[PDB]
Parts: sequence; C-alpha cells; structure tokens
Amino acid sequence: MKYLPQQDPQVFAAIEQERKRQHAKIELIASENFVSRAVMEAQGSVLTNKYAEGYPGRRYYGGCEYVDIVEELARERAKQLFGAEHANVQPHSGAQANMAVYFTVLEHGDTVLGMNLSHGGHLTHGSPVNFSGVQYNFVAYGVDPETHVIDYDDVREKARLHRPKLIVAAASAYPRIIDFAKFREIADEVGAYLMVDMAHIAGLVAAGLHPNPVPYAHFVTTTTHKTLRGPRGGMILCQEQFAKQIDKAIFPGIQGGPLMHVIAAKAVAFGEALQDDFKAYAKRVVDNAKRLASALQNEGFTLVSGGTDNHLLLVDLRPQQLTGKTAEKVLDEVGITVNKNTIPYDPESPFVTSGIRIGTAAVTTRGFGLEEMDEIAAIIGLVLKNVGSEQALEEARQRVAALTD
Amino acid sequence: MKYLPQQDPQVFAAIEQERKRQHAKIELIASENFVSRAVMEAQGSVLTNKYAEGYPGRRYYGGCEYVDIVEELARERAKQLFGAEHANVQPHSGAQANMAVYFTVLEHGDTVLGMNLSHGGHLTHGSPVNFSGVQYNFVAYGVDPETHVIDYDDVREKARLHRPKLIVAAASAYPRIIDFAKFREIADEVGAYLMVDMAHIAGLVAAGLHPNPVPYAHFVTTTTHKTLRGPRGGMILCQEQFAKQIDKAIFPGIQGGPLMHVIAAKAVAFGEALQDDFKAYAKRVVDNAKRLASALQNEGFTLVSGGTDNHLLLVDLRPQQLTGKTAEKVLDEVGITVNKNTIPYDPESPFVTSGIRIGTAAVTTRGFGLEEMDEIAAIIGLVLKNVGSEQALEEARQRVAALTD
Ligand SMILES: Nc1nc(=O)c2c([nH]1)NC[C@H](CNc1ccc(C(=O)N[C@@H](CCC(=O)O)C(=O)O)cc1)N2C=O
Ligand SMILES: Cc1ncc(COP(=O)(O)O)c(CNCC(=O)O)c1O
Ligand SMILES: Cc1ncc(COP(=O)(O)O)c(CNCC(=O)O)c1O
Repeated sequence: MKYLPQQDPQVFAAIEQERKRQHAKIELIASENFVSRAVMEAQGSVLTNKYAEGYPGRRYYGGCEYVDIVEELARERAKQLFGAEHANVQPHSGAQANMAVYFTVLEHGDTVLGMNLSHGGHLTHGSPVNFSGVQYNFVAYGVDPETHVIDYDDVREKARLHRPKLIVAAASAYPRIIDFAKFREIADEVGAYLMVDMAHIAGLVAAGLHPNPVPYAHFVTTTTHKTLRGPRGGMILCQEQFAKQIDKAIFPGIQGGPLMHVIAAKAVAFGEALQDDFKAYAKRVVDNAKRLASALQNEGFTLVSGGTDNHLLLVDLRPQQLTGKTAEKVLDEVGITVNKNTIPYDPESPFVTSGIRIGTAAVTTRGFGLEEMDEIAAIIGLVLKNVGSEQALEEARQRVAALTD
Repeated sequence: MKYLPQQDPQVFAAIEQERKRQHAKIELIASENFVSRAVMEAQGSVLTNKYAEGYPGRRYYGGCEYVDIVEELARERAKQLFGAEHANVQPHSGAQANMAVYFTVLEHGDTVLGMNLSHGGHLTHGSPVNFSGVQYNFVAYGVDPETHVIDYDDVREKARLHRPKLIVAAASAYPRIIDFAKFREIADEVGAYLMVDMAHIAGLVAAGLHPNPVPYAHFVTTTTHKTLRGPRGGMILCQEQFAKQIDKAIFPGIQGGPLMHVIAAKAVAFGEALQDDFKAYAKRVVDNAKRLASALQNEGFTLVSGGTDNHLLLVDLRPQQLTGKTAEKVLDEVGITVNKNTIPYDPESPFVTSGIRIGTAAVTTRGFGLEEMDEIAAIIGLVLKNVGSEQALEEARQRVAALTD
C-alpha cells in the first residue's frame, strides 16, 4: 500500500491489523475464504468511478464502452462455469440476488416453501425478521430428527399442504448433498417455481464436487465469495425464459448502479474457477472437511448428520455441556475463528445456540491439508474439553501459532 | 497492478482501457467523480474476506476486532461531517439505503409523497418500475412548468390531500437548492415523516455550500460516491430515536454481511471531506457549475430552471432539435461523456429524452477551472449545433485532447 498509509494512518492501521489477524488465526468460518491479489486489484481499480445503470449495450449512461467488456466476461465465464442459460452478475449481495428473484416471481404475501432456519436454512429463506419473512408467507420444511438429512417426504407434504408459488432449496448450514432433482419433482407436482440458493456450495458445484442445480432449477442464486472464492457480491443464473424479468428485477427494480469494480473481480474469480487447479483446490476442501469431521469425532465430538459431504460441519456441542456462544468465545482467544450456529431442533435459541459451524475453504486456500486438519481438531479438543484452564488455553495458543507460523 | 495482468489479460485490458478513457474524455456525468488512490487501496484490501453481519461490538461472527474499528471510524467521521446523531455505513447502495428507510417506517401499500422522476426525482422515489412504486403508494410533487423550481404550495397541497406517512425530499436532476425547512414544516402539518435523499449534494452539504438536511429530517439517505467523492455505496443518517430501528432494517432486514472493504474506503473518504481542502474543492465545484451554465447559455443552450445553484445543470435540447439520446452519442464521439436525462414535462420517454445532464464534480477533481468550463461549453456548442459536420467533430476532438492532454 502506498497512498493509504500516508493519508489515513488510522484506517491503514486497522487494515494492517486485519491483514495480520487473517494470517494469525485459523479461520474456520464456513462462509469465508481468501481471494487472490488479482481479485483485489480488480476491486481496487478505477471501475468504482463509473455509473453503468442498465446492461451491456443498453446502458443509461455514456462511456460504458470498456465497462461493458468486463460485465460480458463475467457473464460468459459464469455461463461457462455453471452452464446456465443466462446470468446476472450485478446483484450486490446474496441477499439482493435472493430479493431480486423473489421480486420477479412473487407478489406481496405469496406463499414460499424454504428450509427451516434452525435446520440449515438462510436468513433470506423466511426469517420473520428479514424482508423475505415480512414480505411473503414462508412455510418451512426440515431435516430428520435423528439423521439430520432433509426429509423429502416433509418437503412434499408441506408443498401439497401449503401449495407454495415457489420452493426454495439450499442452506447456510447443511453438511449433506442437496437433491435438486427431488426438489424439481415436488415443485412440478404442485406447479411451483424452483429456486436454488447455491451460495455456500457454488465453488463445489463449479468443480464437479456437488450436483449442479442449474439443470433442475428455474432460478439459481449465489454469492461470489464463499466456496467460489471471489469478491463479496451476488449472482443470478436462470433459464432464458426468465432473463428479461430477472434483469429488470435487478435494474430498474431493486438496485441502482452496479459495482463495476466488483463485477470485474467476479470476472477474475470466475476466470480462476474455470482453471484446472480450482478443481484440485475444491477437492481438498471437501477432503479436508471429511478429515476434520472424523478427527473431531475422534476427539469425542458430535456432528449434526454424522459428518459432511461438502465444505462445512456442524458440531452439536451439548455433550460437552457447552453452548455455541462460549465455544466461539473460547476459541477466539486461542486463535480459532468459528461461529456459533444453531443445530437442528436446538433446545436453545439463535443467540446462544447449541453448536459451532466449521468449514475448510479458507484454511485449504492457505495450504493446510489432512495432517494439519488433525491438529486443528486436537486443539479444539484440548480447548473445549478444558474450558477454564489457563494452561490449556496457552497450550492451544502455541499450537495454533505453530500452524500459521 | 501486479498480479492481474498475468492472471487475467482479458480483464486487465478492459480495466486499462477504462483508465485511459477516464483520462482522455471529459467526464461530465453529474453523479460521477474520481476517488483518491487512498480510497481505492482500502477497497482493494483484504477486508473483503471478512464476514461481519451485525454492528461493531455486536457481530454474529468472531474475529471482527479490526473491522469494528473500521466501521466506527466511518460512522464517527460521518457524524462529524454532517452532524448526525446516528449513522449507518452499511448500505451497499443508495438504493439499499432508501430501501432500508422505507422498510423501517413504511408498511406495504403505505402512501408516500416523493418527487416526480421527470422533474428531477430519483428512481427509488416512486417509479412504478421500481420497488419503491410497486411496494408503496407513491404520489408525486413537481416543479413549476415555467420556473422549474419545486412548487412548495403543490407539495403542501398533495400532502393534505393524500396524508402520507412519509414525504421524500430530494433528487437526481434538480439544479436548485432544496428548502428543507419548508419540507419539515409541511411534514409536520400532516403528521408525516420526512426523509431527505442528499446523494447528489452530500459533498456540498459537507462543505457548507448547500443547507444541511440533518436538522430538519427524521432520516437522511446518501450515496458516498457523488459529490462526497467516496467509494460506491450508501449510508443512512438519523436521530437516535430511530437508530435501533434503522440498524435492524439494514440487518437482518434487507442486507446480509456488509462490504467491510467498502466501509474502509467510506471512512477514508469522510476523512478527506473533513479536511480543509475539500471545502475549497466543493466551492470550485459549484463555481464551475455556475460558469459552465452561463457558458452554455452563451452558446444558445436553454437550461432547465435558468442555471444551477449546485454541481449540476440540465440542458433542454428541444430548441436545437435533438433528443437526449442523440446528444449523448455525438458527444461520446468527440470524447465528452454526459448522460441523456429526461426534463420536466418531457414529451420523450426515459431512454430517448430531450435533455442532457451535466455536472462538474469530477472535472473539478481533475483540476479544471473557469477557463476550461468556457472551453467545454464552446466545444459543446460547436458539436451540438453541427451534428452532421464531420469537420466539426474532428475539431472538437482536438480541443478535447488539448484539454485532457
Ligand atoms: N431525474 C432523474 N432521476 C433518476 O433516478 C435518474 C436520472 N434522472 N438520471 C440518471 C439515472 C438514470 N436512470 C433511469 C433508468 C431507468 C429509467 C426508467 O424509467 N426506465 C423505464 C422506461 C425506459 C425506456 O424507455 O426503456 C423502464 O421501463 O425501464 C429511468 C431513469 N437516474 C436514476 O438512476
Ligand atoms: C445460502 C446463503 N444465501 C445467501 C447469503 C447471502 O449473502 P450476502 O452477501 O451476505 O448477502 C448467504 C450468506 N451467508 C452467511 C453465512 O453463511 O455466514 C448464504 O449462506
Ligand atoms: C437522489 C439519489 N438517491 C439515491 C441514488 C442511489 O444510488 P446507487 O448507488 O446508484 O443505488 C441515486 C443515484 N443516482 C443516479 C444518477 O443520478 O446518476 C440518486 O441520484
């Protein structure tokens, strides 16, 4: 950094603190990752200066000649990656992406079937304190009480009982592969659209390690920053019969000017995803996730669903008579960054919760493999099973320190 | 740029073309500007990797220690700048800022008084192809058909007729000062809330060159990238009495995790506006708009409202028999970037228009003064009064190139 340190030592100090913390801690938040320098250079570019309301070739402003190239690259690399018919790379968030789809297909008060929030569903899938749950009438479907796998009989029963205008599939915390085909079938049965929110698993879908929802859904929404390893932003993929409406939902509907600089970073992120070692990288996340789980089970921990088929895991903390809030706190001292997360049928609420959610995308990006996963679990065991021991804490500290050197 | 040109030649080439275009053309788009290198560096930082749903000290994730300072610098510097009691620096956009205000105070279908889109109002101030107009009952107030100044008598009439729950004040293409005192007076008569969208005029308000709306409005919304000269994003300003409700609207309401990297650049831009130099700048911005308006009228051009009191000016192109769309394309041919803009009581639709909107924020940023403004209007007169003349176009190009080097 050149001009920042000289003009804003306060902001620069904060960013340097953050740049060091990212290397110091062992980052297990499942949502997170670390982008390349190419990706940062694109969002730190001068594309922030351009107003480009509209779409490539159909803008509301002059001079969008070169910013149209960047959007088309993003769109055509996105279509190459997921094999969708159309792509909208302007959504600012995963939330704005969801909001735009819902905007396009639903009316105020329509009924929507989305995954139960404490079973794995996301905020924008029906929380009553989110716009989705205020704007629309969401009914939830859940996971099996003992296997913690989506109950497809439950999904079809809710579907037929509530007759939803659209069905949402996917999650923020479900460690198992989601069967898009059954979702498509149930929706056809009741004449509902299908929306797949692939945010968490988009990089895994991209590398062939998770079934692709594109062939089965009308609308596919994603973030560009979780397993896809891109800039913070959103994206909508859809059949070409919904394209004109999807694009109008984004603009002139819920958004204003896109973030061309972030759209250039999405373009770079997708570029990286199309390359062969992204497929390689993705396999290690999933392998590392598998390994981490097993290592955790060996330390005596209980995992919701018994393990994972993707990048994240959900620890049911109860048997260490722990809550997810203290677990989270405790590991933040020793350098492990996780996030408290409700568990299916959690006996407590989503402010305290009974578990921690963990993922390997970030550490895998920094080069950790199987044997370093074994140690992460070891340290989590040492720490969580001996919560007030200052000696356990400090031991934890050197071992984390030994991993991030 | 270090890694981009080697990682991604296709993206790098388009970013580089944009950069060249930004220097070679005369960027007159009124909502555009050029950010500092310090601002871009913050945007290209590692702060994009951090999930930070929540607010500083009240996150739903660990490791937010540094990002919390980033967000407090932005809020505290914003409050210094505009004297608000509370500030939300999380809106991804000016669209999302507005949406969060509406989500907090209005209930689906509620009646809102906003400025008409063709007399100057913004898309999110009631357009029927926008969520604002689809989600709420928007009635519009307009400008005098002769003097093109907001008709406060009209505002007050509609308020009493329609008794909205909220009155929106401000715009995208009004070139005169907005009297916030009368707006609040009217809102108070009819028991409505008053929200001011100062997106276009934040830098001026910050600099003491436009009456500040903060003391008259319950809510103040703004973008950070227009006359404020910050990164692309939004911000909400409000009285303590509404803060909690405003923060909840942004999250868990309408957004997900914030763009922490973008909040870092907002804090940088607020620091820059807090400096003494920024007041010099904004004074020149308006003086340049005054001089370019007068210069424009010397070449025969009619201006909506007779001139400008701010950073913006609107050309009614009817007298010279051209559409807004035609003027824009021709001016793009000689290297002058503007945007077609509807004009009050426009006989043309929003993609053709009978006018062009011009602003001096960005060219002032790049150092242009009074004499360059005389040249610009001369180059603009030359071109729009000789559209068929290829010899006129080449001359124009050279004068542009002489101005931008
Ligand atoms: N007064 C004013 N308000 C604004 O909100 C605004 C400006 N000017 N100028 C520039 C920028 C341009 N935005 C637009 C974008 C779409 C439409 C819109 O009404 N489109 C209609 C009909 C257009 C057609 O001819 O294709 C639609 O059907 O899409 C209008 C202004 N902008 C705000 O961003
Ligand atoms: C399934 C799913 N869908 C949308 C989002 C929204 O993203 P944002 O950029 O934050 O608006 C998410 C993000 N989840 C946060 C987390 O999992 O921690 C998501 O998982
Ligand atoms: C008055 C006014 N209010 C909000 C916005 C929103 O901005 P964005 O970041 O693009 O969502 C704007 C934007 N102006 C567009 C234009 O005037 O060029 C605005 O003017």
